[PDB]
Amino acid sequence: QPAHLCFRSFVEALKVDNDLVEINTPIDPNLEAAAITRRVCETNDKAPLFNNLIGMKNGLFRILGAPGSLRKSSADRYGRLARHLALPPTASMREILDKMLSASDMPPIPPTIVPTGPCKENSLDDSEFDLTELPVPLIHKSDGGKYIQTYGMHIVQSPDGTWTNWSIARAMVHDKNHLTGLVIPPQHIWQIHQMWKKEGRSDVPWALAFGVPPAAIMASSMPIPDGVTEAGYVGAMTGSSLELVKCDTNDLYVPATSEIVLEGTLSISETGPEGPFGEMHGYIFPGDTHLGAKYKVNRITYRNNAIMPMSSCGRLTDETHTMIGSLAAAEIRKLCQQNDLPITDAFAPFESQVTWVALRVDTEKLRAMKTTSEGFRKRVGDVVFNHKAGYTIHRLVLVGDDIDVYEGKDVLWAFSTRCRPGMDETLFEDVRGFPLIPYMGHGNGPAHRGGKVVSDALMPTEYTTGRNWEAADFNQSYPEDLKQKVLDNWTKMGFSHHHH
Amino acid sequence: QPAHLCFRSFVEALKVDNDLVEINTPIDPNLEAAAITRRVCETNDKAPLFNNLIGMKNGLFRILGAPGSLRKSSADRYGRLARHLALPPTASMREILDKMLSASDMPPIPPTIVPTGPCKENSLDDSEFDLTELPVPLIHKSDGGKYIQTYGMHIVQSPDGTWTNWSIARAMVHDKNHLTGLVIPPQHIWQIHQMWKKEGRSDVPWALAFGVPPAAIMASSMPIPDGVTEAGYVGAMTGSSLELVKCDTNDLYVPATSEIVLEGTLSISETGPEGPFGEMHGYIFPGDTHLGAKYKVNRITYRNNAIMPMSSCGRLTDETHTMIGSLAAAEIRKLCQQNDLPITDAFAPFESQVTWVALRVDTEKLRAMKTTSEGFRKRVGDVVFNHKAGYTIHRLVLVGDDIDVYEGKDVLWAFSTRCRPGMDETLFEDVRGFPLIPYMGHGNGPAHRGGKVVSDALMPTEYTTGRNWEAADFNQSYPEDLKQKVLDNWTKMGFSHHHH
Ligand SMILES: Cc1cc2c3c(c1C)C(C)(C)CC=[N+]3c1c([nH]c(=O)[nH]c1=O)N2C[C@H](O)[C@H](O)[C@H](O)COP(=O)(O)O
Ligand SMILES: Cc1cc2c3c(c1C)C(C)(C)CC=[N+]3c1c([nH]c(=O)[nH]c1=O)N2C[C@H](O)[C@H](O)[C@H](O)COP(=O)(O)O
Ligand SMILES: [K+]
Ligand SMILES: [K+]
Ligand SMILES: [K+]
Ligand SMILES: [K+]
Ligand SMILES: [Mn+2]
Ligand SMILES: [Mn+2]
Repeated sequence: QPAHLCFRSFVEALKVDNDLVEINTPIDPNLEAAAITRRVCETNDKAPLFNNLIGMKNGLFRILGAPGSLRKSSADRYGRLARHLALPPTASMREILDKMLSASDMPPIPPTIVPTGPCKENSLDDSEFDLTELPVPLIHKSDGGKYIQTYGMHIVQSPDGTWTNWSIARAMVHDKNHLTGLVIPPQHIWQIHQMWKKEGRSDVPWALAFGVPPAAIMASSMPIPDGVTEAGYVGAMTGSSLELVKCDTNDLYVPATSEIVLEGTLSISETGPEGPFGEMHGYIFPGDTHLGAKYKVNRITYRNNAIMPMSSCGRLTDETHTMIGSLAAAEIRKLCQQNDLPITDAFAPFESQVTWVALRVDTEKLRAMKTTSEGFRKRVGDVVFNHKAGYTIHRLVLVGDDIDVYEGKDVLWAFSTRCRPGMDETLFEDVRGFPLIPYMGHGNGPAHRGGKVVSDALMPTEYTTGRNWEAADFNQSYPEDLKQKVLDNWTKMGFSHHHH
Repeated sequence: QPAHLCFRSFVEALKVDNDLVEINTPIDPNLEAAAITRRVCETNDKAPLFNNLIGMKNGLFRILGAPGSLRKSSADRYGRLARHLALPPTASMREILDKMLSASDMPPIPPTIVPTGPCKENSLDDSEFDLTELPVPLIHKSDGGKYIQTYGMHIVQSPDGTWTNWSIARAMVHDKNHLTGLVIPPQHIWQIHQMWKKEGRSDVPWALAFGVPPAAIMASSMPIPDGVTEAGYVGAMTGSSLELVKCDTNDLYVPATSEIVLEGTLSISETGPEGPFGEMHGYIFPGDTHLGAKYKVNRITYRNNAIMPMSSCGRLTDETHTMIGSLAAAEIRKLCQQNDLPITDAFAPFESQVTWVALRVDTEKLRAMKTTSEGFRKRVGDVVFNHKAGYTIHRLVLVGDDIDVYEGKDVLWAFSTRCRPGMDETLFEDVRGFPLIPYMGHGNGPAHRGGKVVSDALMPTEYTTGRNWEAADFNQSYPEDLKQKVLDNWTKMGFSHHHH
C-alpha cells in the first residue's frame, strides 16, 4: 500500500529515505523514548523507531517518534510531511499546503467499506486489557499522566449520522479502561459532543485509531469546515476512496490498516483529572490539573507488531508547529480569499511559536480597493478571528508581495520595520482566545477571550501608488550584471551545496 | 602598535586570523566594492581588503569593507569586534559590552599629545585635492551621493573647549571641497553644533578621521553620556592614554595613526542635498533627498598606502547592527541599573533589525519591589525612552532570568508566548522617535514622535512568588541522569564540533 495510505508503509518510506533510526535495544517509555524524540525534534534529526519498548507485551507496542517533524537539510526540510501526502520529498511548504487545500473545491470521495484489514489481526476484550499495563509513555517529567494519545485520530459522528469527524486531541490514561483528554470549544470533537449531550440519551460512540493513513492524520490536524467529513476530504485530496472497517463493538468505521484501535464511548456526563502536559508553546505548569472529558475503552484491536506514533511536543520543532500552525494558516488563506480579501499566501512562523500568521497581500488588488490600513486590518481581523480557523492564532501580520511568508527571517524583518507599534495595529478583545498560550491561560487577563491583534506591515504607498523603496540588500541594491560578476568571481577572489 | 590602538595593525590582525581576503586586482568603487562587501555581510564571510581600487591616486585610497561584521562560526562570531578591543576572538557579546561599559566608573585617562604620526606622512592642501576625483564608493545603486563617510570619526568640540566629541554620522561628497551629512537631534554632533550656532560667530572647527584606533571607533558608535569626551573614556577602557596629533589647519587633535584625516569646518548656516542612503533597517527610498549639514574640507592628510574603512550597510548583518544596536543596548543596561531597575543584561536582537532591546530582569529583585506589570513597564519605558540612549529603540521586551537575551530565538520565544498583545504592553507616543525606521519617517504617523512600546514578557508570578513553569524542552523536561544517558548513547544509537 502506498505510504500516504498506510502507516506501516510510511515507516518503510522513512527507512528508505535514510530518515529513520531503528533502536532495537530496550528503551523505557518512562521519559526515555520521549527524551530521545525531544532531542530529535530540537535538532531536526532522523525519526526514532523504538522496536524494543520496556513493557511491550503481546504485540502492544513499538513507538515511532517525531512522525511530522523537520529534516536537517533545507532541500528536503519538509520531507516527512511530503511523505504523508505522496509528494516529492523536496516539496515546498506552499506545495504541501496547496495539496491540503486541494479537496476544498472537489466533490468528496466517500470511503469504501471492506470486511477486514490489518487492524483486526489481534484483539483484546474488556477482560483482557489494562491501559495501565501498556508501555504508554510519560512524555515530560511533570506531565499529569501517561499520554497515550498524541498522534492518533478520534472518530465521532453526529447523532443524525450525517457528519463523521476525524481529529487529533490529546488524551492520557486515567485507569485500566478509561482515558481523560481535552474536548474544548470550538473544536469539532466538542461540537459533536455537545450535540449528544443535548440529546441526552447516551454517551457518544467513539473510536481512537493510532497509526492511521498519513494523509488522514494530516486532515485530522486541519480545521476543515464544520460538517465536513474528513474521510471524504482525504479521499478527494488523494484521488482514492479510503478503505475502512467497522468497529467490533460499535458502528463507527476505522481505517483498515490502523496500527491500534480503541473502541468505546466519550461520556456526556463524567469527567476526570487531565493534565498538565508539556505543550506546543514550550511550557508545562506543574500541578495545573483540571477536569477533562472521560473516555471508556471497551475493546482494543491492533496489527501484528503494532507501532504507536508519538509527538514529544514542546519547544521547536515538532508536529504541533509543523502541522497545527501550517494547516491553520492554509485554512486561513482560503477563508480570506473566500471573503474577497486579496491574500495570496499564509504561514505561521515557527519563530512566533506558531502564534502568528503572516498573510501575503496581492497589493495590486489592494490598491484597487482604495482602502486604508485601519479599515483593512479591521476587515481581516473580523474575518479570521471570528472563525474557528483563527482559533490558535493571536497575531496576524499583513505583508506585501516582496515578502516570502514561508521565510521567518523575512516576516520578522517586515514586522519590525514596517508596522508602527500601536498606530498600525488593531486589537481584538471580543473574540475567542486560545487559552493554552501562557499569556492567556496563565496571564493577566481572561483566559478565553481577547488578546488578539492585526499588525499591518504594509507600507502606506502599498495602498495607493505602489512600493516606493528598494531593499538595501545584495539582490535589490546592485544591477544584474554586477551581481552575476560578483558571484562568478566569488571563489576566485578567496570567499566561500544545495542538497546538503 | 596593538590592533586595538592602530587600524593598520587591526588589518594585520584580521589577516593573521584568516579573516581577511585581499583583492589585488582592480575593483570599481562604483558599486562593485560595496556589492562584494554586502555579500560578505549577508553571508558572514571574511572581510574584503580592496588593494587595487579603480581611481586610487597618490595613495588615496584602498578600502577595507565589513570591519565590524560577523564571522561564520559560532565560536568566534564576534571576533572582529573583539579585535577592536584587545579581547580574545572567542569573547561573548556580554564580555564585549562589559568592556565597552567598563570606563563608566573609571577616571578618564586623557589623551597625550605627540608631535607627529603616520597620519602626517602625506598632505594635500586646498589647491591639490578634489573630493570628486577620489575613489569614493557608490554603496547602493539608488544612493543620492558617494558616501565617503561610513566608518570614520567626526571630531567637534564645544565652544568652551571642555567637551570633545567623537562619533560616527554618515556623510557624502557634495563637491570638490564639501560634504553633506546628517547632523540630527539628539546626537552629540548636533548638540555641539547647536552651541556654535547659538554663539553665532563662526563655523564649527571639525575634523573627520578615517581608520582610527579600533577602540576609538567603537566608542564613537556608543551613546556614552552628554559632556563626556570619548578620548578619555577610550583611554580608561584600554588602560592607556591615546596618542593624538594636532590638525594642521585647526586646533583639534586626531589619532596619530589615523589612515586619512579631513580638516575643515561644519557650517552653522549652510546646508545641501543629502541622501537617500541604504540604511540600517534594510531600505532605501529612491529620490528621498533632503537638506543636510554641510562640511567644508580645507586639508587632507593621510598615511602612505592609506586604507578607508567602509560599511556597506543594509539588511543583516553589518556594523549598523553589531555596533549601533549592541552598544545602545549596553548603555541602556547601565541606565536602567543607575535608575535602580533590576536589569541584568540588554541586547538588541538582530531579528528585530535592532529596533528592539530585550532586558533581562533579576526577578528576585523584582519580587522585592512588590509591583505590577503596568507600573513596572511604565517606569522602564519612562527611563529609557526619555533618554538619548533609547533613541534608536522602539520596543523594549522585558524577560525573566531564564532567557538569554543574546540569543534571538529565546527572546522571540518569550515575546511570543509571555506578552499578551495590548494588555501586557504600554505605548509611548510622547517620546522622541527614530525617523529612519520606515514605519516612522515613511509611515502613517509623525516621523519624530511616538511609535514606542514596552512589551512585558514577564509572567504574572515573576512579580509575586516566582516562576511556576518548566520548559517543555530537552533541558528542563527530563532529569539530569537521563539527559546524560541520551547524550552518551546518541551516536551509538544512530543519530548525528564547537569550533567549526
Ligand atoms: C497535530 C496535533 C494537533 C493537536 C494536538 C496535538 C498534535 C500533535 C497534540 C496531541 C500533541 C497536543 C494537543 N493537540 C490538540 C489539538 N487540538 C485539541 O483540541 N486538543 C489537543 O489536545 N490539536 C489540534 C487539532 O488537531 C486541530 O485544531 C484540528 O483542526 C482539530 O480538528 P477539527 O477541525 O476536526 O476539530
Ligand atoms: C556604527 C555606525 C553608527 C552610525 C552610523 C553608521 C555606522 C556604521 C553609518 C554611517 C553606516 C550609517 C549611519 N550612521 C549614523 C549614526 N548616527 C547618526 O547620527 N547619523 C548616522 O548617519 N550612527 C550611530 C551613532 O554613531 C551612534 O548613535 C553614536 O552614539 C553617536 O555618538 P554620540 O553619542 O557621541 O552622539
Ligand atoms: K480535522
Ligand atoms: K504599516
Ligand atoms: K560616541
Ligand atoms: K506578560
Ligand atoms: Mn473536522
Ligand atoms: Mn558623545
